[PDB]
Order: sequence, then C-alpha cells, then structure tokens
Amino acid sequence: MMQIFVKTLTGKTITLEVESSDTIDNVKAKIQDKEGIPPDQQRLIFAGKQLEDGRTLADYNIQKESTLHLVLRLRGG
Repeated sequence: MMQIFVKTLTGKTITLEVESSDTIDNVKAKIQDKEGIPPDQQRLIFAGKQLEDGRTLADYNIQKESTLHLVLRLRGG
C-alpha cells in the first residue's frame, strides 16, 4: 500500500494508492485510461526514474509519496 502522487500536464495532484509489488505497466494503464493517452505519446518520470513497464514499484526502490509527471513528447508528422 503505497500512495502515488500523480501530476498531469495541468499540474493537478491526482491522489491514488497502489501496491508496491504492482507493475509499472499496470499503473501507467490506469493513467492512460484516465487521460486517454497512448504510452507511445506519454511517459512518466518519478525521481528521475523512467518507466520500463514490467519492473515493480519496489524495483525503483522508492515507495509512497512519489510523484508521477506526464511527459508528452509528440509531433504528429
């Protein structure tokens, strides 16, 4: 049970709680589902740690009160 502090492009604090033993991809799928944004366009960064999708949250050593920032880097064409 670790609380996650998410902060979208608007700078809004989205407060949800998850499991430390959960997988990155599963939490990013929750974010993706919420904002409606494919992982190919959005990537999260917390404590300089990049989401690899497969590693658990504990695999990034840090626990609750972590901040997930959305990085939207795209061009279209």
